[PDB]
Amino acid sequence: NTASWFTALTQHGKEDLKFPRGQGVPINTNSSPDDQIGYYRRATRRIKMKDLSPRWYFYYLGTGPEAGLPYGANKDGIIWVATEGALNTPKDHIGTRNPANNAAIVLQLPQGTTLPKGFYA
Amino acid sequence: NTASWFTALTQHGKEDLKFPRGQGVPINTNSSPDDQIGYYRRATRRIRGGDGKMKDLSPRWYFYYLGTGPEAGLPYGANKDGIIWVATEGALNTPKDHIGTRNPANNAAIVLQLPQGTTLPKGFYA
DNA sequence: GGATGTCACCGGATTGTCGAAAGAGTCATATGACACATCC
DNA sequence: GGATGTCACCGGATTGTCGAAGAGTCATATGACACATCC
Ligand code: NA
Repeated sequence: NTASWFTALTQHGKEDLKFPRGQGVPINTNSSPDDQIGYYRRATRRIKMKDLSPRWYFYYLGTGPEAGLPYGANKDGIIWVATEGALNTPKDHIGTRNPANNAAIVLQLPQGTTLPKGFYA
Repeated sequence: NTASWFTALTQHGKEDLKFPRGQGVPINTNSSPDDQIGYYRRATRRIRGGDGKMKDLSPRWYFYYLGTGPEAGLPYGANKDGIIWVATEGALNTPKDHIGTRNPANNAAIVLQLPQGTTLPKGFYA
């Protein structure tokens, strides 16, 4: 169907995901500096029943479950990230991933990127 | 799909089935005096019993009206082993296609009975 | 030997029986009705 | 509530696995394959 292209950051703690002003965009050698902008969206799960650590999935701006929102729109579960010189345009030339055809890229960030307590690179 | 209208006469003895002239046509209340003519045909089968040895069973003679059955092609009297002919006094020598044979799916066999007095060989019983 | 059926136990197998949309071996999947759990 | 899946054991379920795509139970139905029977 539709996936985030970039695995997920797991929230082992209680604090939400947060990034300094130019940090948090997953590395993707197939993308350009213009594309480095998007959002993480939270998804939690309950599995005798137990809620599990939330997963934050990244989606480029204009794609995914919140493709309608513009950068900055305030909504719970949504946090926004951008690299300095990215353009505020929908990234339809990137879109989402079909897991049938494509495995997720293991999400890593440039060495130095600061994470909250409950998250690991 | 095609069978005899009647049950079979079982040959328990050694002599084949035989009838005096004018005897041996099975009773059938749906038939007319013109139809009372046909033949008995012999049928044997050998089964494997509990012994495991193969074994022949007493032969069965099945009646078929003239012009019907496995020997519908034969005319009355034709000499063939296993085939014997019978006819009543004033029967007609014509094929009995209006009687035909029986489909066991739609019709049970009539128990074969003969008019009381009919002479049978020994290995046969009314 | 070469096709066709595979139940019972020759009573009547050219039937009777237990079931049945009739047809009847074994054994391994396939289907389909039905229930509940899960996901949105 | 009203569609949709029923596996594993949350690693990655927004996947991986074993077997061949999809994954519950349970009752028949089918079909390939061997033997017995019938002609
Ligand atoms: Na004829």
